[PDB]
Amino acid sequence: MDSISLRVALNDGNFIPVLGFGTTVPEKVAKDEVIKATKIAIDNGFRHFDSAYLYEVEEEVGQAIRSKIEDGTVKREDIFYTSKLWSTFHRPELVRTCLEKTLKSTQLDYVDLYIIHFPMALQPGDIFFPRDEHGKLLFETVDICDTWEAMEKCKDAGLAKSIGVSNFNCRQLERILNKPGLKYKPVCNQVECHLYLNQSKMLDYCKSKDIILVSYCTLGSSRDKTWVDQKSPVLLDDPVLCAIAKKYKQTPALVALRYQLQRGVVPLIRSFNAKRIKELTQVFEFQLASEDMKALDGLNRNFRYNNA
Repeated sequence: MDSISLRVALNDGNFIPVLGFGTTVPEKVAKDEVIKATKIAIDNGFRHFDSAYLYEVEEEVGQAIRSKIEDGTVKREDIFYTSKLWSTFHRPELVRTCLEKTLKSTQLDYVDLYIIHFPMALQPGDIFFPRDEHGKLLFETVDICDTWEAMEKCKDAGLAKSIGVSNFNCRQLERILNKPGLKYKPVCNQVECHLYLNQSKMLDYCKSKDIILVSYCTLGSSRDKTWVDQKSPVLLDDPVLCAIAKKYKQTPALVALRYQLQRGVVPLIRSFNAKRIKELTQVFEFQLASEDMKALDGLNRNFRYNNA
């Protein structure tokens, strides 16, 4: 349902910005002074940011937000922040610790969204992926509905403005939303989507239950990418995609954006280079014809470039 303007309805009668930014592993050159890169993000309009416990940037991303509410650029109501509850911290009697641990470290007043980062729950502790000495990980059975009971509580507790899920599919999704006595329903489902795994099936489902598919790896990432094995498919160098983004001029990042935006999906861009965060404010100076949309709503393999 069409997007492309600055803000959008989200369940709770709360409004998300439509195009977002992400934070994680970096560029060798210049390295992990991420504060600077989030500064060439809010100095551009970029108001919705996405982080996690796991790829902690928080302490130093929190701070650049907490510097523009000092320049006199931002005023809080204007800043939307996603963070995530971690797999270890999934055990119900403790959820809120991850949240506080998330909020002290950001120096932000509270968070705007908190989401279920995984059904995959591992035991409580100090190492974020405790493999069982070896093999795979020590995992323990806590419950998905239960962590959601333990999520709503916190909104109702004023600590995080809205709640949502991530990496859930239609089976884990339906469950969240089917449990006894649910109160605050899901907003987003930050699954990975883009032209080569653009879930037409999650879209004609998320939307049925007002769940807003926010997406990572929208522009394919490609640089370095710590999961590359297949000696083949660099999508933002693809045939069709490097055609249409000449038929409407400038190289295929902006079409990678444009399409998803145009489907009515809330994308996440990562960057650090000023340059590629700036070609992306252009994502609204373009347009997309339906023939083309279908010549784009065609590229899909179904290869998940990120894997569990």
